[PDB]
Amino acid sequence: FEDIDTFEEAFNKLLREVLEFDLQNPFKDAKKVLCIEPHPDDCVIGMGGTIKKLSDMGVEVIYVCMTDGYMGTTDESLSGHELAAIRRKEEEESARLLGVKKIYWLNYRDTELPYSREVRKDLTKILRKEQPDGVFAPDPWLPYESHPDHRRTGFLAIESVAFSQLPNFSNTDLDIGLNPYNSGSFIALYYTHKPNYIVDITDLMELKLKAIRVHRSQFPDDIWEKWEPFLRTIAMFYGEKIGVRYGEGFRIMPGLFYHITPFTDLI
Amino acid sequence: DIDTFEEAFNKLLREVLEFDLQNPFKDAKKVLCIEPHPDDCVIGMGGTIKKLSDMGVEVIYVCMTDGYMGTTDESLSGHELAAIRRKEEEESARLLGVKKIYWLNYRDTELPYSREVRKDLTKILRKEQPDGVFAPDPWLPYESHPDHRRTGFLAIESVAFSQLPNFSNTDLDIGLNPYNSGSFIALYYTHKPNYIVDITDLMELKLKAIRVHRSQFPDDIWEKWEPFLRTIAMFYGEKIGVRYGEGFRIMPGLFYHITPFTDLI
Amino acid sequence: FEDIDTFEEAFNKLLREVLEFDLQNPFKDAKKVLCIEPHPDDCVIGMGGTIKKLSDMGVEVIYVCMTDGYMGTTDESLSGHELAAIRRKEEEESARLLGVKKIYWLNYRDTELPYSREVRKDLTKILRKEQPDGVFAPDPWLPYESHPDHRRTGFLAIESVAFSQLPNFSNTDLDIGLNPYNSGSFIALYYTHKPNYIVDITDLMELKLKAIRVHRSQFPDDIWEKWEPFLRTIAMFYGEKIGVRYGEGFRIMPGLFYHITPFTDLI
Amino acid sequence: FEDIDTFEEAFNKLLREVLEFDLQNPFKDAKKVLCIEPHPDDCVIGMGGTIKKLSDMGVEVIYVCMTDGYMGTTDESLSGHELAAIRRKEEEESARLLGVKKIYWLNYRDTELPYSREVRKDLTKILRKEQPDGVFAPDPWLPYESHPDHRRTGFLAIESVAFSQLPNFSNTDLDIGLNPYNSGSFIALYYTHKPNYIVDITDLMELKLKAIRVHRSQFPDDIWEKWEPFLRTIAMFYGEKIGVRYGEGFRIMPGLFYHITPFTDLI
Amino acid sequence: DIDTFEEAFNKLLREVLEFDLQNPFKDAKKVLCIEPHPDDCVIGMGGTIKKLSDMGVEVIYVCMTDGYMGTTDESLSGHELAAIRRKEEEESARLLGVKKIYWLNYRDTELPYSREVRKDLTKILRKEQPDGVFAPDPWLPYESHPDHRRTGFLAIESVAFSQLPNFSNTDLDIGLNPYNSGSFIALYYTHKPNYIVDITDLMELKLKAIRVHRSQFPDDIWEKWEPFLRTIAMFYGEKIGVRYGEGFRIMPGLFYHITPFTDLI
Amino acid sequence: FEDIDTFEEAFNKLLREVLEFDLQNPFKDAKKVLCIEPHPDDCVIGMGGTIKKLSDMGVEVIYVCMTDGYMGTTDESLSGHELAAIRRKEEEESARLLGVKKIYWLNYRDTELPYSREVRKDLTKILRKEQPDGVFAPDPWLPYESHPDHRRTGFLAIESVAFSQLPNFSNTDLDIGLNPYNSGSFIALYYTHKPNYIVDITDLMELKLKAIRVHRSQFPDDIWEKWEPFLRTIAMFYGEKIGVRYGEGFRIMPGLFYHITPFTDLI
Ligand SMILES: [Zn+2]
Ligand SMILES: [Zn+2]
Ligand SMILES: [Zn+2]
Ligand SMILES: [Zn+2]
Ligand SMILES: [Zn+2]
Ligand SMILES: [Zn+2]
Repeated sequence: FEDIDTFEEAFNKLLREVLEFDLQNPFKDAKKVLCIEPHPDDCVIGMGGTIKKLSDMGVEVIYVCMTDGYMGTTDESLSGHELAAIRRKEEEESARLLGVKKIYWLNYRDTELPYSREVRKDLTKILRKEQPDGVFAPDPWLPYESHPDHRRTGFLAIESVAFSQLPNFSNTDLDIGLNPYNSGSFIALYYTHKPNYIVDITDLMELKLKAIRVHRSQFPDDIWEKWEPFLRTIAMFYGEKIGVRYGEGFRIMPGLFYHITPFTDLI
Repeated sequence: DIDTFEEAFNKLLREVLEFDLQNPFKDAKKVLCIEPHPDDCVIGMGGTIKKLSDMGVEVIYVCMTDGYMGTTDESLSGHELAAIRRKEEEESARLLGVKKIYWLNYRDTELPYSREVRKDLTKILRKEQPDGVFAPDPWLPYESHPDHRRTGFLAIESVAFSQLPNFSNTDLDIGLNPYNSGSFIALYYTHKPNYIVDITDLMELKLKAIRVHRSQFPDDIWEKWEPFLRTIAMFYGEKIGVRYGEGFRIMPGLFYHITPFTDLI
Repeated sequence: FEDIDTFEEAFNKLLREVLEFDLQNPFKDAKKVLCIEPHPDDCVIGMGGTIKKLSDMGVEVIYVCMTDGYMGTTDESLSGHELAAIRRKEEEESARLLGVKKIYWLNYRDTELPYSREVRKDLTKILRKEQPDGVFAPDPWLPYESHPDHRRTGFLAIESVAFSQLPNFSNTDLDIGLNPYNSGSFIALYYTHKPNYIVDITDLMELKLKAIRVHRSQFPDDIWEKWEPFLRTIAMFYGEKIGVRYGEGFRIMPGLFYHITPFTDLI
Repeated sequence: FEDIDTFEEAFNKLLREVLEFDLQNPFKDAKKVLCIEPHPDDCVIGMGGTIKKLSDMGVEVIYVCMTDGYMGTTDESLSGHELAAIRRKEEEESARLLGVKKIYWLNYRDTELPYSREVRKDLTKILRKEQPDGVFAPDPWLPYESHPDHRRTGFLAIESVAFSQLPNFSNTDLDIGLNPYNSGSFIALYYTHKPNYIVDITDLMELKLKAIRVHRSQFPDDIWEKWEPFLRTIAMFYGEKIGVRYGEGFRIMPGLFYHITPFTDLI
Repeated sequence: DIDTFEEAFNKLLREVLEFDLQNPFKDAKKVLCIEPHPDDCVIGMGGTIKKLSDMGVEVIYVCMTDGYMGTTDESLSGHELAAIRRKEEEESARLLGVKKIYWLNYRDTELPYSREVRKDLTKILRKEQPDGVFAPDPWLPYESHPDHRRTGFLAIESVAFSQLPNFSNTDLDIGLNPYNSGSFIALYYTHKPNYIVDITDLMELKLKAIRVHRSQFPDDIWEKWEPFLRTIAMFYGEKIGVRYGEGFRIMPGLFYHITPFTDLI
Repeated sequence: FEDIDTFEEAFNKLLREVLEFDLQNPFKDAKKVLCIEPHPDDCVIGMGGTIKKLSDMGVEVIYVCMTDGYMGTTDESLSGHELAAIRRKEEEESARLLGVKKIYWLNYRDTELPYSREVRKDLTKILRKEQPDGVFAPDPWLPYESHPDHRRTGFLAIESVAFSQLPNFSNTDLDIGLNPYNSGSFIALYYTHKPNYIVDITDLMELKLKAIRVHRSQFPDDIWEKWEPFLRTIAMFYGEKIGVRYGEGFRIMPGLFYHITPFTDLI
């Protein structure tokens, strides 16, 4: 469009017409979604109430869990293998409370999630098989996020959603009968410092806290004394943004903005 | 000696550092423009490249990868596409006056982040000894192409380390010199440009040389990308009151290390 | 909680009451600290002043130096090996002046610091042996930090401080009779663009400068022309923030804020 | 079996009864096989006549080709990408002469085949999908084999055939609907210094040479002047072993012998 | 001085090297038996281990991996299996008199071949300072388990390098000493044993302690493996005229480096 | 061919006529050679004698030393860095005695030589610059060789000699105006258990020994007691094979026999 007079107009036409970007009800049509978590519990803690709301509407929610949570205990007589047996059950129970379908366990070791083509391939296979309408994953640009598994899951999820659409990427998948990942599915990023879409989870907050504490191994009383205020405060930082008590924040952008975009901060 | 930080900084920039952004490319005879994929040089600084050629600067591309993955055409393999994209780029660069292209040949979506790639770029720096280097800004927020983050990091690193005789010393052992210490670094694809080039006059050219990457810009995909790319050129151009612009971030060499007030330029 | 009215109230309760956080005097009880540095001289440059005052208060200050500084010369006649043996001597004398106990050399090669589990296990074994009260390290989120040794030292430091506390992490340390790293120690990040604790070093500035120049292989006369003003200017950026002439800046935060936290900018 | 009197008897009962190992007609029942090659052309050069014989009998032969042959030319105006386009066509044409079904291209770069869990996963997916009755691959113990791609394909093929049977190995495959690789398929190793099964390829030798030269890019006249004597001599080393002019040799052992077996040299 | 190679070699072995295979474990108070998976120590040298315990030697296992992949039971995950296999191994080792087990915890089928693993074993060598080390022979032909090749290589390497103060120096920095220089290395699972232990008397014990790894030896799988394992014990036993034996390859430390006549022992 | 009667006849025709192979005088035309060594001293130990005779004939002999020898000391007071600077001095003087031109130091760390494309590119750039007539390197198939630096130097050497001849391999070398490595050069492997060419060094033995001992950091009196007999014994193992007192052994083969060849034991 050669004759438009200001950046601001252009950007506006770009968002609303060219890209028809819409934060009003961005999960309106979804039938199936994947929620990707670095560790068992992260989906519920980041977006449990949202997962529930989706379930409630008849959306199929599938988990993909990058690691086994092997490392997450201070108990010197609980091995990582035992912990991981336990966290699997804990996540199955938590997810059942949220109406969640199915979990894909990638089984990478807790704290050792690689950042590699290999991991992109695992996700790409799930993506291609399930062809979901939207994907959720932690925002790897969250500042002071000191857990490598979190930053890497984030990155790998965004990369995989783009690359799994390309037939020459992980090409054996197509050779065993899968199609590339279908275009026009959304990415939504939770655990974000810059959300631009909030789900009100005021009514659901006690459901979320319950489903979080089901991961008992992660949440004994002395830990919960700190974690419950923390989780509640986080939910209020998000909710206030839409004038409600408790929210879950997401960052959702048009696919182009994840690449060469110097004005991403205008959504 | 000096009283305030505000004063101390100013003196740093202008006296001690000589940092000056009015004409940062006025003394440039040879430059490298480093791109992660074929087409990134033209999309991100195609108009500036034209401007540099027309001025007589020699402009040399270094493309990190082969564009192998860039198609949804299931009847086009990566190898075929890679061979087409080197053609596309050769024609695209002629239009902008581009001399020479070094292809490193890493696979698209697979550019490593490692000492090996630093050694490939170092060997080129030491060979060509350019006056300035262009590369994507590795800090662009929400940049989710690893090839992009990786390129910018490795470019800035390599410009530094290629200067060190003990770094990839085999280069010296075979007759190369360490990379000269006077050169500039300019990052394109940047959210914090502190230097903008007006390409309002060149915009139609820029767009034609982009379109020359036909594998990347079929008809339906240009339906979003021409509007996208104009909208970005307006973003940079507005910063200096022109229609279309190209944004570059530039900084004294020092600021890339241990510097808490980099947002002051 | 659960009754608190607003996000602003929750946040302040969380910070001060639940998490017991305050930056009045965060090094108060410290008997032993590790100063983790990517290259010989980084401890002196970013926190040389603070080290001295810690020595002065009778705190045992220990260095961990991630790499050998192999690459840090433009002299064609000086091999990397020769340089490393020099820089070690330089560090030892620079550290004498700051009253510095003892230095662990990891001996990774300058410019080639891995970002790997192996390096966490190196840090972890040290933390488990020393059991420091506090650990200092570069902020790996510093804008525009382009030395991979710095960003990587920073992230590895934060990660090791968490993981060294887990008994299933690097479990052989335990099998050889080291204990998990003790829980309550602090983290302080230097070379930072968002400091929230400032140490006045104004009275110490000349000693700091002398202790840096002791790295003569790094600061001959021609480089010192650029670097002395630079170093003075950084120290004034930090000093200004609390109204003293010369300062050293540090970023400190509750432990929980290193993970999924979306309002880390409020401190 | 507690009361057997010599090693030699035991070993004999072990082979013939316990393991019912049979080198008489070891491909008798196969319906589908995979032939794994490091580069395009290796299946034909190592075992072209055998592939043909299998085709002839109605066996489905599927290729898996580890690399793209990107590196295999001395022509300074033929890029690796062009070479690889060309070698794909060359292999399609060669394979058509041998009755070959289908080729899986892993697309790893020629000379850069990794030795990694990732590559095991690609093979494991093909194995699980196709469930073939037997697999062929170069013998990685062939002495003085100086091509890394050859040694690694060999190893990876033997490992994958064992690991793809295990449900916890590459577990996402089972989560997208695949079953583990079925038990009791044979491995046969070509390019071997110790074959214990030879296929007579006297009648087929000229077919093989033709299908080898179809890879024109690899076989110009000046190269063929050396390669044709070489290939013929190799085929006679194998054939003489069964008193025929030209053979293809394989090493075939019972699955147990690929693990902890100190008497493998007795077959 | 000396006239023939045959003479020069002999003198090497016996005078200069003191290499002597009649009772190589006569002076051994503590030994490490390094296994790639839980059960390899008992399968490969279970009877010898028994013999060493009964003699008073302290026997310490170092297991490289967790056995995570070792089941076709689709209702048993790797983590569950790993937790069962550590139990299995604890019971199995008690029966043979085994003290202590170091678990390194790498995943089964994933043991890296790297400096990191050498540092884990080195830390144990330096801690425990054993008199001898047992490990699989990395040269077994047709050994196709990477965990197996990898273990033997890393064991022999680590025994060497743990002796070097500059190697994993942090160990020293925290109070450990380099690994003492007097110790032996013996490779089991070997096709070229030059020392055989008669375990004819212990064979039923060996087999019971193997069976204790019940996850690995259901009924139908033991239908092949008991015959397999007896057939291997006959292989080694025949070498010295006994019914069942365990084969070890042993060599002067020198022979592991630059030695063209290693087949002469 | 195609008419030849027996395998034994084919093989001898192949070796002698097609491949022009013979070990009468394989270094005849050599003007320039690389002696590739894994650690400082390996060239002198395995082929010190042969080097001298090459110098003596006026051949330019160049060393490539893969690593710095950092680890090679039991002295707790001598750092790896210090050792490397020493060993370089030792090499330089040891090489003066063998009339050795010039040494390329790659500077990988003793014990940590990668097995990677990066290292082939290091060798390749050297071969393309020097264009040697011959390359000497350790046999990576030596029985029981337990130093990973040796096996890896050996395989990397053979691989680089092939790949450096391909223009698409490390193509940037070409873009900077180096040529592919010239085709007809020979490969000779030392530290070998199957030598097929023997150099009489009997008259040179005392000089060899002096040139090794010049590595005093490696051979103090106590280690020399073990090592002098050892070195004498190896030289007699090789000498015996051609009826001289002291020899150096080398394995040489046609190029084709480095790949898929099943009768490499016939030479
Ligand atoms: Zn998590
Ligand atoms: Zn790009
Ligand atoms: Zn530094
Ligand atoms: Zn091949
Ligand atoms: Zn095992
Ligand atoms: Zn050596």
